[PDB]
Amino acid sequence: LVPVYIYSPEYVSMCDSLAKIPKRASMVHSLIEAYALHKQMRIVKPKVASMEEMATFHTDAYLQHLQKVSQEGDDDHPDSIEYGLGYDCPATEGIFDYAAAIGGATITAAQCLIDGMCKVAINWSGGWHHAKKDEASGFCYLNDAVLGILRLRRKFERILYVDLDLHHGDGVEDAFSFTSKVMTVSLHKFSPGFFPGTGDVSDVGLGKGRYYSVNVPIQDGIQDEKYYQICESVLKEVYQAFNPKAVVLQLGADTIAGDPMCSFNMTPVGIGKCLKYILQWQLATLILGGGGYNLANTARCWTYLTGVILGKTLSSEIPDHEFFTAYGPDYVLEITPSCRPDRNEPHRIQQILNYIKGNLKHVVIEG
Ligand SMILES: CC1(C)CN(C2CCCC2)C(=O)N1c1ccccc1/C=C/C(=O)NO
Ligand SMILES: [K+]
Ligand SMILES: [K+]
Ligand SMILES: [Zn+2]
Repeated sequence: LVPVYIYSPEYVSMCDSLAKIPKRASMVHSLIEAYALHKQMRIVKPKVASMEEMATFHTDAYLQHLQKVSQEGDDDHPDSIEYGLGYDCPATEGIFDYAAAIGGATITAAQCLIDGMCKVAINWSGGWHHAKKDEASGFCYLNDAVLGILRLRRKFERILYVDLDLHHGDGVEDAFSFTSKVMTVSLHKFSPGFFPGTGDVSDVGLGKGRYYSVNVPIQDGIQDEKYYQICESVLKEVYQAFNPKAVVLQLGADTIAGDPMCSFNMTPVGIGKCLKYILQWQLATLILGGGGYNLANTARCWTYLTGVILGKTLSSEIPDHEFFTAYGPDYVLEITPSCRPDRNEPHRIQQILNYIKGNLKHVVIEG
């Protein structure tokens, strides 16, 4: 009945010292607390993932290296480039403990869902969708989403992964590209040179998992109304075809107006509609964060979305709390779209939606 909120103060402090999103975890929790939403959720301390648990996806070689690099530094390991630790992923001290923590939180959340403790479980500090079995990528050192999905698989036969981060959820897709037991759906920017380069609509999966990857390439400047049309259209077709028994949902807020990535023009309202549409399915649902590099906007978003999970309307005025000054100059929860044009031509969108419709026919007709 009541949603699980994965949290400890240690877990947040550990996530706070992540490069490129400093003190983001704190800000997010701090604003959730300040709207008193934790009062209406079951707060669960996350476990730390054991090596065995992390080795369910990642290779022993990779985890071992990650561990070494974490204690010392980068300077006596030029082996690091082989395991994806470059400028994109710094080989900084402590990172193995951060990984194990994050992977633990997501595993814990999936465990809560197996046990019947809740229908919804939340870990906003997760969503590291780019990490590969033996390679870090795009500031993701460990694919917590994949670990959660593998945990959920103990109870739930088919699982749906939905990735609303700006970036293509490539790590997660890759991990399940050859299976039909997990369906991956990603909406993302797809443009020459834009990371990670993958996820065109023709990306459908391989072998037994052909048609059990979905990818919606979207261009700059999309806003709430159009994104939800696209999202609801695709998710309708997926629910019918795939009939999932559980859901993992990545809600990276780097789509939000005023993000440094400066690509989509979304507000949390729009993402909320997509969230609502998944929640009405009444399935076991694991909620994850991800990207989001305007930190205040990222906290506004994920707080607002916690609201929608609980069914509460939050007040426009931002409550006073530790980080009040970051919400300047207007000190409200709502985010205003930028005045940039929507580069998504409606013909090209209709071709994309139909192509996907057709791909999902093959899921039904080959059942
Ligand atoms: C290192 C960060 C993650 C931070 N960052 C900020 C800093 C300045 C403004 C953009 C990036 O562009 N990064 C990236 C660098 C290389 C590859 C990928 C990403 C983004 C990944 C992502 O969004 N996943 O959902
Ligand atoms: K995505
Ligand atoms: K798949
Ligand atoms: Zn992203």
